[PDB]
Amino acid sequence: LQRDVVLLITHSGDYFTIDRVAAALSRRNVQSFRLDTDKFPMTVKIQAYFHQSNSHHQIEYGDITLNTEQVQAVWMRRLWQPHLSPELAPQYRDACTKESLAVWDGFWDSLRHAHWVDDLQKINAAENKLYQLRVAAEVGLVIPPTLVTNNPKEAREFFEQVNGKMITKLLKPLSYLLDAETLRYCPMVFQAQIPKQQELRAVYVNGNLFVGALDASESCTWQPYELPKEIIQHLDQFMARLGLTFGAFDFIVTPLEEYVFLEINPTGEWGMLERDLNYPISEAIADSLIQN
Amino acid sequence: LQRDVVLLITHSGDYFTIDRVAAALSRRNVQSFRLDTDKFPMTVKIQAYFHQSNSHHQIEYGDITLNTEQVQAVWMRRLWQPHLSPELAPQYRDACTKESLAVWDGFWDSLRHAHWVDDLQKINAAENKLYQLRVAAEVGLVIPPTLVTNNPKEAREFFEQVNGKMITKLLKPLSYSMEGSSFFMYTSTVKEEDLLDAETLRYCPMVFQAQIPKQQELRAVYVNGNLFVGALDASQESCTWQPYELPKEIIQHLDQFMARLGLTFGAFDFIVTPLEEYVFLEINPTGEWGMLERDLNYPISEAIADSLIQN
Repeated sequence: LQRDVVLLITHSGDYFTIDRVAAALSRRNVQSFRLDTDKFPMTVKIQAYFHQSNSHHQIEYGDITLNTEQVQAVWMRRLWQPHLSPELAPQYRDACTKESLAVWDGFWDSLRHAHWVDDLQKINAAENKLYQLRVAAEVGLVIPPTLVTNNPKEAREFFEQVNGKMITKLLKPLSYLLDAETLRYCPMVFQAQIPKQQELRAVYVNGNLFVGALDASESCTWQPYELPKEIIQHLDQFMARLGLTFGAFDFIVTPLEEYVFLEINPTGEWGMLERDLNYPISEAIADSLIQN
Repeated sequence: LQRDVVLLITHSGDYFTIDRVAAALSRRNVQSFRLDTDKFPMTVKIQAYFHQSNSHHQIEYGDITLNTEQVQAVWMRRLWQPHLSPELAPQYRDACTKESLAVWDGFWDSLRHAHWVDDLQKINAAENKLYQLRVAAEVGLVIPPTLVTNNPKEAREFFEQVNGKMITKLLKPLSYSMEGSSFFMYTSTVKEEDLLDAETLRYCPMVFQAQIPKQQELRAVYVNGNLFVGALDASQESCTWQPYELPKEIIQHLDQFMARLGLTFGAFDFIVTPLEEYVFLEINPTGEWGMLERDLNYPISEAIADSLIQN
């Protein structure tokens, strides 16, 4: 009962990113507790006690017991779902997956005093890509002209506005140990193709930028880049509006040096950038967790 | 160029409540637009265009075109799964349910200026039953002692704590109905079941509560400060609803609770004890109410119609 623990929320097969951040946290002599969400409900134990004004919540994992009142910060790195056991009666499987997810929901409310990087309700709202396009334009970023629709007849005829210089995109694609399949039966998002000089992955941590250029003119060769201060000002405003300390952006830089917002992934991967270019992303994250 | 339409969000198989609300709205000379969410994407046409700070959104359903700037209020009655599958597909079916839900998600953001009953994010947060118990306890409602756990060792100490008078319930119940009830039946717990190692219980966390002496079980529909309460009566039986009226001090607490949740509408489940204590059990933010309007002649649809046009 006293706030000095940083709760690291990820899954059991998470490596490099979780390790480097954990190591940076300890280098400030701050305690951390690694919680593998996939190890619940079969290994992790939850207790949530409600009695009129008094509450009590604790989690047990790897034989270490953590009371939620010891938590000053949450690093919301990955929320995987519960591994409910091979075999097991299918009639129980979905009732107890859905049941174990509601437990997770109740658990976060007990952690409302910790400083979250990032708030889960904020992450979920920011995953709304049409909302993303609104906020990007509202803070002054260029966005590609985009049409959302089911009627193939407009997209047709939007495609014949953009002069065949059109792309199709999944709203909730395919990232959510490997995936990849194409939906050519439910296209609903169409964007103008934007003249491309470079593709950027810009990792935002609490106002710090770490950008890789994929250069079109884990993914292959990443080239170091700096964003102009004006672009960073736009992301600062953008992130404040989404309520996010951390996020991974996808930008196209045009031949006229315009920076076109494509999307943000609030929980997008960053280890590749720290790995290939030695960006100190793990230290920026660790510093934002104890900065509250 | 006239924001005066009330958008009714439901599905094609909804029937009694949706009609009553529309009729109440039109008797107030207010246009309404009933949007059947399940009829998207195969029948409803959505169009949203985004160009550098300027955006435009429209819906067409049943040969009526709705522009989102004409909507003054949104009634969030039911948000259904998108219906695909005349030509039923496999694993592609769920991917495009996900695609179609994101379109609706983009679409709700365009209606953020309208008066929602209720706001979807507020509904989503209020569906957290553990969150409910804290807020109820903070605004002065009596709540049952509660444990949520997959730890069989703590379920046993809780059972001793409440002196062996304890019930179990699933947090997210498995029933015929979507978002099931709080008492169309639940299980009383004797110590053999706690001992019964844990079964499922360490991979199926449960809710354990102190058993509360019940004189009546109430479903109290809260509409914008107005209460409509029915008491459930047996006589495998034949459940009927009959009327109840809440003390104004509980209604004052119910006002505080709903303000904290940012909700205008909800369906409460209360136990009234033989010593006439009112014990909060849960709220269903999208709970059914048509039963009460029909069986008890509560003018719920009138109260809903009024909260939508009061803005």
